[PDB]
Amino acid sequence: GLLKKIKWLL
Ligand SMILES: CCCCCCCCCCCCOP(=O)([O-])OCC[N+](C)(C)C
Ligand SMILES: CCCCCCCCCCCCOP(=O)([O-])OCC[N+](C)(C)C
Ligand SMILES: CCCCCCCCCCCCOP(=O)([O-])OCC[N+](C)(C)C
Ligand SMILES: CCCCCCCCCCCCOP(=O)([O-])OCC[N+](C)(C)C
Ligand SMILES: CCCCCCCCCCCCOP(=O)([O-])OCC[N+](C)(C)C
Ligand SMILES: CCCCCCCCCCCCOP(=O)([O-])OCC[N+](C)(C)C
Ligand SMILES: CCCCCCCCCCCCOP(=O)([O-])OCC[N+](C)(C)C
Ligand SMILES: CCCCCCCCCCCCOP(=O)([O-])OCC[N+](C)(C)C
Ligand SMILES: CCCCCCCCCCCCOP(=O)([O-])OCC[N+](C)(C)C
Ligand SMILES: CCCCCCCCCCCCOP(=O)([O-])OCC[N+](C)(C)C
Ligand SMILES: CCCCCCCCCCCCOP(=O)([O-])OCC[N+](C)(C)C
Ligand SMILES: CCCCCCCCCCCCOP(=O)([O-])OCC[N+](C)(C)C
Repeated sequence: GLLKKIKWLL
């Protein structure tokens, strides 16, 4: 999921 990748960046 895309949000999980954002979460990973942040
Ligand atoms: C107006 C604001 C726009 C902000 C845009 C920010 C960039 C977003 C980049 C998102 C990249 C991640 O995509 P993803 O889930 O791996 O893609 C789906 C890939 N498959 C179909 C193979 C599963
Ligand atoms: C309504 C539009 C808002 C736009 C502004 C951006 C807000 C981003 C907030 C993102 C907060 C992180 O959420 P999360 O803990 O992973 O999600 C919990 C729910 N699920 C488990 C189903 C994913
Ligand atoms: C779905 C797209 C998401 C894009 C990413 C958005 C990230 C937004 C992060 C917002 C975090 C808010 O932190 P807060 O509690 O107010 O602390 C901040 C406190 N100071 C100002 C003193 C440093
Ligand atoms: C901002 C933070 C939100 C946190 C909650 C995330 C919940 C994720 C739910 C995921 C399912 C939502 O699929 P939808 O939009 O109906 O798909 C429509 C797709 N097409 C346009 C290709 C048909
Ligand atoms: C308006 C400008 C928009 C620019 C958007 C450019 C696309 C960005 C896609 C970012 C995808 C990041 O997540 P991921 O590939 O799962 O991370 C894997 C881990 N590393 C990042 C350390 C390699
Ligand atoms: C995924 C990494 C990015 C995280 C982005 C965090 C955005 C914070 C927005 C704070 C301002 C809006 O306050 P609220 O309506 O009570 O916010 C509820 C937000 N959460 C569901 C995440 C608790
Ligand atoms: C796939 C989603 C793409 C959209 C992401 C939206 C979030 C805002 C852009 C963040 C992209 C850069 O993050 P990064 O330099 O790796 O982390 C921040 C730097 N530290 C790790 C040192 C804290
Ligand atoms: C609307 C604007 C949306 C912008 C979304 C941008 C998402 C892509 C961020 C790419 C920023 C460049 O990362 P880099 O130095 O090559 O990776 C450093 C990664 N670590 C910190 C984990 C080591
Ligand atoms: C649609 C246009 C939106 C423009 C605004 C985007 C705001 C993005 C705010 C990005 C806030 C950066 O937080 P950060 O230091 O990486 O936090 C996480 C720190 N740790 C990794 C140590 C937990
Ligand atoms: C970009 C900032 C990432 C901060 C990461 C460090 C966590 C501690 C600071 C929490 C600040 C308030 O966060 P909130 O409104 O309850 O959202 C929570 C959304 N995440 C669960 C995805 C973080
Ligand atoms: C090619 C695409 C380019 C996308 C560019 C995305 C930019 C994302 C910005 C991420 C900012 C993360 O802040 P940081 O490293 O933890 O600094 C925080 C340091 N102070 C507390 C002293 C201010
Ligand atoms: C007119 C309305 C104006 C509202 C303006 C709101 C500005 C909020 C600024 C929020 C800056 C985000 O936090 P930061 O410094 O990147 O820390 C990221 C890491 N922590 C969440 C743990 C602190």
